[PDB]
Amino acid sequence: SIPSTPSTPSVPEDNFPTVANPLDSQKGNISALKEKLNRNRENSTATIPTETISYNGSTVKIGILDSDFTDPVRKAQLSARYPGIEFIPRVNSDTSTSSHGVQVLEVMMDTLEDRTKGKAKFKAIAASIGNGGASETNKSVNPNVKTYEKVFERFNFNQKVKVVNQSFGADITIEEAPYTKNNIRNYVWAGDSKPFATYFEEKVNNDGGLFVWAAGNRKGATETNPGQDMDSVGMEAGLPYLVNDLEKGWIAVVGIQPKETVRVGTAPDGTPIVNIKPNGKLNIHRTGTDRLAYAGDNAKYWSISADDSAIPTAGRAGIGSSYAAPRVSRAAALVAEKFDWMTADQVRQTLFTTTDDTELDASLAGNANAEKRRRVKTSPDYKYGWGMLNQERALKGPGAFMDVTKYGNTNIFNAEIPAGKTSYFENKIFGFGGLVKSGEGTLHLTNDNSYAGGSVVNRGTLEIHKIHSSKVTVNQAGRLVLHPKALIGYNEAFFNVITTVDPTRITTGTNLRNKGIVEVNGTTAIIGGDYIAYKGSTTTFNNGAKLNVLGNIKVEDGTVKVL
Repeated sequence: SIPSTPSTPSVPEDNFPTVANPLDSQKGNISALKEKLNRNRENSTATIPTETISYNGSTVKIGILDSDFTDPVRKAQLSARYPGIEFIPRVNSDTSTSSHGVQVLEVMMDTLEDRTKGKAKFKAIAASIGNGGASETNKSVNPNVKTYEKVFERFNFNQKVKVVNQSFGADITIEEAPYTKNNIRNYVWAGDSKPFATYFEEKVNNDGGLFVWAAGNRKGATETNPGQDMDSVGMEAGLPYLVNDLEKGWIAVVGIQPKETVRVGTAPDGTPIVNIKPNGKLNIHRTGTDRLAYAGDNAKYWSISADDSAIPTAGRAGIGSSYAAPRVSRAAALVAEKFDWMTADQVRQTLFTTTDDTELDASLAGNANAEKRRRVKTSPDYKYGWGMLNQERALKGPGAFMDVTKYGNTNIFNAEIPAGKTSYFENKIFGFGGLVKSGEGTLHLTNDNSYAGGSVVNRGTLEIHKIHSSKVTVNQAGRLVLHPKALIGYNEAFFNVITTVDPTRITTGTNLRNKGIVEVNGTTAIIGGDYIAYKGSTTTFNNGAKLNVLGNIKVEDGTVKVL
């Protein structure tokens, strides 16, 4: 072990010789030059690629622990409805007749109203922990590590992120739970020898476990009493508060309404019947004693909202955070499948940074407004967490590079993509943070991005198709491909997404540093700053390609091959 000296502040690039810039004659009017370059860029006919293929879950498994999946009739129905479903035999003598588990599973599988099939094709690992006996209205559960161990055995070792749904939890908020950070790891569920907190730490830290929990409904509700407001997540949903290293593999799920409803009856079962409120708001909590749990001011960092409705049968539908959690579990499993190189934490960030905003005017409904509904905020809130889940947007990859956590720092997104894999990030990505591309595979940024922390290409390929607001650095083993509409250096605030291109906002100090490979296509790509090529670097122009550098072109020495 030998100490290192810190590097003296110097910027050697200040001494790099410059290369003649063809645009130099036009630089007397920088505004006009920006305008012309941008016009040419916008009129380019280059196409923007998209990933069109989806496996729809078919290549992965997903866990669920709920009331009961052991009834032989039910099993046969579920086996037919969801090909490849696996059932875990009970680990103890508990029994349950509650259909809560099945109702949660239906949502998780994206089941059609007619119950013929699910749109999601992942293989559920369905475990039974209900203990309410012969009473079917009794939803009580008895979780244990023994069951979890059996669930995790069914996951393929090669499945990097392993999503598990938990639509159950304590009738107590995390902050009110009678435990401390010093004693939380002393508690064992009945029958276990391993404390649950310790178990969950192992799963999250070593096994890519991603645990999705219903945030909670009401406090102290009974069959006849709607109980009180629950103003923070339940104990298990909020466990990272007491065990910080769980956060990276934890999501609490607040139940909300896609569209504001009004109560219009109760089925013989006790099940609600509601109507769409005329001109109702979008993505909003319920009113009065119908209102479900808030995330609260701590857990909001690992919280997200989703639709709180079960799959309707004959116009009646159960309501609860129990039905919101499985939607998040499903979206997480699908995102993990598509971006199978992501860590569990990167999947959480993907979901959190692609949500829709909450309590929106009814006029924002409809497909034409899908992007207008996007939440663009750099922090979560105590009611909704990171906002309303959007599975479709999540599947196009992260929507912000920034810290999304209470206890960590996810400012830098470390995209490690292996050889033979290509991924497309197709959303507009905002945020204070930035991107580090590693592994031998390829990442495309296909949209107008406003994140401020820059991109570093350490290995494999990064491809830029449109605006990249902040600086870009290609290191020695990295490769950057610039497409005709690429623009590096654009003055957008880190907390906004780009919604109009204004040429006046093209910068003159945002630099592209190349110590590896830069490949240029078209004649219209722009660097709003300097192009700096270092010893050992390659600059390749495909078929007469040109790069428009608004700053200076610099080379480390005469050995560098650029133009």
